[PDB]
Amino acid sequence: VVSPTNWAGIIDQALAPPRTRKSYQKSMVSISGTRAVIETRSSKNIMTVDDLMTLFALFTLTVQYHDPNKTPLYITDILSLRGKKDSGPARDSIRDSIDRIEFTDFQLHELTGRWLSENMPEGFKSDRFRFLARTITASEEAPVEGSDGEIRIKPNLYILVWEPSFFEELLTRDYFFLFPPEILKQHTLVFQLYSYFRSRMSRRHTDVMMLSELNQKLARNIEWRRFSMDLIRELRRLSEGKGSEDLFVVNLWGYHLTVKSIEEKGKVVDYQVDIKCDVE
Amino acid sequence: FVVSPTNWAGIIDQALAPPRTRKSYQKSMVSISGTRAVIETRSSKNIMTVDDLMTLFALFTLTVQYHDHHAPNKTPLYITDILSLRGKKDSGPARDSIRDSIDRIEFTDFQLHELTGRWLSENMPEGFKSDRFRFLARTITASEEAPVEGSDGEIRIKPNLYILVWEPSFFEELLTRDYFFLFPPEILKQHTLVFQLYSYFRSRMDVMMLSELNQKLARNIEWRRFSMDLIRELRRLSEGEDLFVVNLWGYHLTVKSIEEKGKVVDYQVDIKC
Repeated sequence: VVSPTNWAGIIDQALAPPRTRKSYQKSMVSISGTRAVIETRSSKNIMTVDDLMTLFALFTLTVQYHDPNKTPLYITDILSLRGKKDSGPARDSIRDSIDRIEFTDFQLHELTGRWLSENMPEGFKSDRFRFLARTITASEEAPVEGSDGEIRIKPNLYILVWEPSFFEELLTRDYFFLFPPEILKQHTLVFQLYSYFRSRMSRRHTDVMMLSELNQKLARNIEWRRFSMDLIRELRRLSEGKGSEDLFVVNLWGYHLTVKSIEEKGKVVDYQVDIKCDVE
Repeated sequence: FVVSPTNWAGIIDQALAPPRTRKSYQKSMVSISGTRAVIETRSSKNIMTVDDLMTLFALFTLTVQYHDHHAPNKTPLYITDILSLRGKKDSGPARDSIRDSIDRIEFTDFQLHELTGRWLSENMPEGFKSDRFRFLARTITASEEAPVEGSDGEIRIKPNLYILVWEPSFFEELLTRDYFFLFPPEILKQHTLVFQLYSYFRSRMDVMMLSELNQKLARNIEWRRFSMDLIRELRRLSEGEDLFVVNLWGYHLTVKSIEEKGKVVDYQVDIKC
């Protein structure tokens, strides 16, 4: 459905903003040069961008186990792979993340579409999919009704049936989905930044971008003064004193970034991001 | 998998909304083996209603048909094959009604919560099992005219071809225990209450009372109407008030009324074969 290089492009615009409770969201996107709208629905709340890291933790544990579309996953393994203090509220936060993933539906409508598809020579293609086709869950205490009257459960083991097409891709194109276990422990914007590079920096040794374009390729819907302000703060604390306000370096797990601020009439209007790929 | 062929009328039929109803949630009690279980039904839009059972089983036969004229979990379905198998004259409003049925099936999610027990793989000393599932894992759909933004501001589409990815476990079960899910092409054209009766028989299969069939089929409608409706739909399928037979496509029924103080208080149903 979703190609692995298109992931940061299309799927990330289909998720809700962080800490946001939505049941629906519509977004315009581009692949194949073609206009397409993607819809995200849930009977509960849709996946937010903060769930990408629990989702990619599930990816890692799936491929590891199978080294048969049934996969058992212990919530303590998710908490450690995500660098979470085994707690009560922390178990519950992972559970809410996996829940939002389970019940989120994505529907991709091609718009300048027009293909030979069958009898229809100029068709309109839509693809509705879900990451998990079925979840079996073992809890330690009894199902309880919540405040709203619907059942609440607290799993500690999960049995995952991934969507068939994605499941064989998750094992075939295995490289596009297995991330360093520490990248799964970062803030959302660093995770989003690293993921864009795994696509962009294929068949490239070095390359230079502007943070304004990283604002476009990563988070079109967030204004500059907070995309830049946010991504710099997280990039600076991953820099460990290696630089000043106007220059710092950071080793984004193989991608070596050099972040130079750009100044016009004394104020900071952009940032140069120089990338150098330590082939590992 | 979860809903076996013996459990179908028990678990799935109670989990759907009543007809003519638009719901986003519904909770229901079921019995697997005498152990308590709750089933939850959710949709972002409306949940599958019992009137959708026939469209769902129309999808079942066409799925099994395709792969016997040819296991690969990708299946194409033309809306006209569905429209005819359900005996609907190809129309506009009729092709849109099938589209809505398939829509409710797509987005309806089922969650089965076991309530007592049960037994232990290990560090779960009295575990509690829940199963969340959806009939279709993925749908690819081809329309002839363009997506429009609708009344709600969200996209409306008018498909004529559907490519179905069934849930993996159910897809092999739809081919393993294949005999159950394959129905007579005329059963898919009847009223809901008749279809529910025929489906119950393939699970139960004998002598039954219409009073208990009222519980096994539609616990939520009181006898006064369940019998009046079902005894009418059954009589329109026969030739010949207190005694009649009807050949429910393989199950031949003999329906004897029970009379007490001049009025009819129940019905005995003999069933062969």
